Amino acid sequence: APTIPQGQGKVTFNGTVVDAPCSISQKSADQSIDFGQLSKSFLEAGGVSKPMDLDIELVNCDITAFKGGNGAKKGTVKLAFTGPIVNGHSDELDTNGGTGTAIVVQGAGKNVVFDGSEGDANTLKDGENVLHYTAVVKKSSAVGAAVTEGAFSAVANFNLTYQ
Amino acid sequence: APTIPQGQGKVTFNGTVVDAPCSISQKSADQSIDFGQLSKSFLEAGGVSKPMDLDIELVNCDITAFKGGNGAKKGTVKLAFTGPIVNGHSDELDTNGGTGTAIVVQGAGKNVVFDGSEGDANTLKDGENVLHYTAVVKKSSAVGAAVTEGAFSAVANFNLTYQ
Amino acid sequence: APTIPQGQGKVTFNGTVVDAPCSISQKSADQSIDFGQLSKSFLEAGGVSKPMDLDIELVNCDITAFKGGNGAKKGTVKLAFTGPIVNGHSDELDTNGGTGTAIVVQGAGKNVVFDGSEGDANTLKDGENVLHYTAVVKKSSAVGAAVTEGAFSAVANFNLTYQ
Amino acid sequence: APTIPQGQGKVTFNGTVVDAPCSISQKSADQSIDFGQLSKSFLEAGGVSKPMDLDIELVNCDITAFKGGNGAKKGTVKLAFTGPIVNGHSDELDTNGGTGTAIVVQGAGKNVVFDGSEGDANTLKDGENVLHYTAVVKKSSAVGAAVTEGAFSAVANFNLTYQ
Amino acid sequence: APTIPQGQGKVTFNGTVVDAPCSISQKSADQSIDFGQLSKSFLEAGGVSKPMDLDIELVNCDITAFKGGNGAKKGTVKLAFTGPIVNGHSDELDTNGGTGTAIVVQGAGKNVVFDGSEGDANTLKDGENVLHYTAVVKKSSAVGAAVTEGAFSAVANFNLTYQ
Amino acid sequence: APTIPQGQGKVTFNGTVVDAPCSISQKSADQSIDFGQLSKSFLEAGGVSKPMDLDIELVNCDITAFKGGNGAKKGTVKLAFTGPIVNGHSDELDTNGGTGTAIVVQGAGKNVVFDGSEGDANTLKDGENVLHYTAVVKKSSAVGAAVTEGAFSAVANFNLTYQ
Amino acid sequence: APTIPQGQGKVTFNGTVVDAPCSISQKSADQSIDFGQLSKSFLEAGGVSKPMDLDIELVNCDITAFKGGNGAKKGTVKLAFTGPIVNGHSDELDTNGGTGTAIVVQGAGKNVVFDGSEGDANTLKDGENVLHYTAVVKKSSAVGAAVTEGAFSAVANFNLTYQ
Repeated sequence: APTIPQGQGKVTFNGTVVDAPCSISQKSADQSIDFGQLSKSFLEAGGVSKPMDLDIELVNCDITAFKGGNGAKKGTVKLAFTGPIVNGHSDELDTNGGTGTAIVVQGAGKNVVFDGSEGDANTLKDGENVLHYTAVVKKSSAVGAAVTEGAFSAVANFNLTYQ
Repeated sequence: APTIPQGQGKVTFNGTVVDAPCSISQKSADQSIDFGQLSKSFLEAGGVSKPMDLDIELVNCDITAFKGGNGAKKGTVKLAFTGPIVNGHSDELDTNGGTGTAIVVQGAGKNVVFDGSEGDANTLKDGENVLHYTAVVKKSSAVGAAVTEGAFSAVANFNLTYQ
Repeated sequence: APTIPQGQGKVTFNGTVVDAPCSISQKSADQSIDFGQLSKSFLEAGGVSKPMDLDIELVNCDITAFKGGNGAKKGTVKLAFTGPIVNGHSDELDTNGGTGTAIVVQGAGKNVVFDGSEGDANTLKDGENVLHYTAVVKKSSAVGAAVTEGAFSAVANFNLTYQ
Repeated sequence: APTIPQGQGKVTFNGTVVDAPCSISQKSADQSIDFGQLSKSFLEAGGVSKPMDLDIELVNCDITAFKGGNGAKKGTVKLAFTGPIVNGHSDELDTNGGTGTAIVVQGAGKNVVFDGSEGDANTLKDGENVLHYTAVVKKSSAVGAAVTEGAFSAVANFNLTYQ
Repeated sequence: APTIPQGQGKVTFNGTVVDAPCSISQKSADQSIDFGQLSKSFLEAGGVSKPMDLDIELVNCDITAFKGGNGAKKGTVKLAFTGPIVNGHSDELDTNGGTGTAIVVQGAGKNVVFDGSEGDANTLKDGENVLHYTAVVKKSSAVGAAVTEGAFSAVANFNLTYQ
Repeated sequence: APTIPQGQGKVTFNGTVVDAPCSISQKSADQSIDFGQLSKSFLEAGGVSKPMDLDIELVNCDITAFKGGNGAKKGTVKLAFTGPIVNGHSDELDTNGGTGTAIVVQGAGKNVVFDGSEGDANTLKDGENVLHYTAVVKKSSAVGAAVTEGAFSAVANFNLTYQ
Repeated sequence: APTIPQGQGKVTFNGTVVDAPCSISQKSADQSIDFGQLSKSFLEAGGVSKPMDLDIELVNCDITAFKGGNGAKKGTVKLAFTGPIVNGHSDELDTNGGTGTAIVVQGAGKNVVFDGSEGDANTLKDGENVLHYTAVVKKSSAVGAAVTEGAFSAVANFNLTYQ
């Protein structure tokens, strides 16, 4: 007897909301970079890998009322990256592994620092926006650094503030 | 002594079968949507997030013999979504949280209702099929609704019938 | 010790085969059309966007033996499009969104219908072939239709038969 | 008084080791396949579900010294699957349930048999490897087999040997 | 048994609509410029690359009723470019990289500024229109700027308004 | 007579609280790593398994007021791992079993030591944080160490302090 | 009270390094080929599909010092493909499925063999390089081979060595 539906399914929903004037798509909120396979000799020669796109897209920004009512806050943003750093460099990410290598993220004519400090303010427009960042791998600048024929793995976190 | 296999492993299998003329891949049977991070101000301004794909793929439908022998049942389907709804709206999903926000799923020129009722019949073809649905987040239409700077979480269920 | 290959990689392969006399390249099997950004006023004035190419290339058809042994089946094909349609029009695709707009695909001196029915038979030759189709956006012919300043999204499916 | 650590935690570790020349990741050692929801009519028509990936990845194989010192054993492997089988077929897995259905796993141009016997030897390379297998569901080939509108459940085990 | 269509395929559709009097083809909405390979010495000598076409085509403008009913708004448009800029220059795009180079986009007898401000109003006609822009690479005007033998990468965004 | 509820259920709740500025999810507070099945020969050759993720996520950190009022304590943390160690190495976990193998956990450009001592201070940001750690298995560095074809099992504990 | 960052995000990094003189982009390290839908009759007639690009790009090769110090090793490479093969052919990939079909990859005036053996040495230059390979589908050369109207699926692996 008991009736059986010809197709049962379920969908769930998740998200969050902040006081920001602009929204952040999950696709950019988190992400991962793969540098594939690198030549030791190349890195040992002080070489550097090709830049990877760490671009961050901002959506539904409508910073009109925002930049108006908030006065000085005229539609700029900045990021504060945090992670293990190479001593005396800061802008050099101390990857997790048994290698003498490191990762450097760059923004415009500046470098990214992973010491939790904020970077330069970035002007943005109404509606949609995107920040452009590049990441490369090189032999660490640490003293006595040496490239080990192993795997790479590193994690960096950042906060975004609006002005 | 006792011999030891050089690699032992195990694989299990699960599934089910119904009287439907078409099969449903697990990948669509259940799923989850993440709206990432939203701007309060934007939602408070009555704004709405970008559409998310809740598409449902149907496989091995071969509705030939089906639509023939079953007469009036000429190869259409419909969904009956069920969940908490906002009063006097029904098509507005009453998310679980301390926020004045809600989720609306849309199908074609119509909206989805989560009151357990069936939607419009949808013509399908032989072999493979897919239904197209979109989901967005907005400030709830509830009286006195207000957007709280917190997290979002909601669950909706649906049945699928064949005609 | 353990030796490490100087470059490891992997390639996978996928596809399928049917009783058709001609093969179908993946590039045409599935595809997507982007109409960019449209003027509301223009659409509201009953205007229509520019035609997009939905051409379908068929390869390795060699319909010699085919059209011979299969008699009446003298090297023609037809498509059966399926999707949400505007009532009383059928040839008008009921896009998914909160807009009063729709999509119309056209073939030769005829229009495409998304009710799952087959279109006109199309003569083809030996070796290589291609069908030519155009798609445009317009204000829906639905009663009380009105263009909303939002996004567009629609999905249509079709089967191909050989005669 | 008594001091309280500001965050206490614990991590455990498990695994095993064999005389194999190559290691086996847990992720492949065990696993599970879900075929979602199937059409009875389709199965009753003698239809068959889509192939599921039962691929087995082997890591750190370095079969150099191995294939050398072990002579005839020139870097091949094979699997011996074990489970309930359909009589007179063997390569057909007798699922556990009140349905007239069964599961068939396939490897290359051959089928997998669950009678505890070993399959064909598979050449592998140094470093990393992976075997490719597919699984499908069909109406059992058993005499008088009939598809019951219920659930599916089956378990199969296998050993891996190196040559 | 189960019937198999001789060719199954799927096509999707995307786009959006705004209150603009004219439509914008996707082909211009987004795009990319490649300056190929440049001579360091040349750039170091203060040289400048050849102009690249960043032209923006507007379609279905029919600004008749528009320019009429909207009075002062007599069929002109302007762009507001946004991106990283070189200090004290603004019209000089601070590319992302370890080079002392920059990009300058020019329009008519004026230069483009990437500070989010709007440029000069541009008269347009009924039906079809196109704006003409050029882009060149030069050694940055930044203090102490120097050309590094590396790669170039930059992203700029803009909004379009109608008057 | 006696009435019977149509569904009785019960839910319990557990947890704890410390003076830490940040909270610790149970999911990270405790956890377990499985290295699956390893090759003896590989380990005997001095090989090492692939890195496993022992990442520790910290939530609701809001270290604003914290890092302020606590002066020198400017938002850093460190871990003190404790367990059986291999003599003269310390950073090598003396697993429990009849094998000549051991486990090494690594953090950034440093290794983890299980002698109860604290590791390097790790800068963290406001809101959410995560530490990245890797674990591998190798043939123990103990004198006369030899890999036995058996099972692996080890337990390590750690405390977390905030500065 | 507790402060909430206006946008939190996280990025991870992965990769590896080998003793190779040249680096390998992930995009080529792994990949997948789709042959779309094929005609049975065509394959049965001994026909063959169109060639697919399996090109492998090598980056940052700088084989100057390499080819010098390593003497005989004057800047050549070769691949060793491994997978299921058709008996007495080797260069014919025994796809996984219930079809009488197979895949053949070709390089220059030679064919690729999936028996784990190395192919011909390929001269490469300094900086950037790319190898060109084609893949096609045909009716298997196996005895009694016959094309089944089903799906295709195959996996092949290879190592890269430098001389």
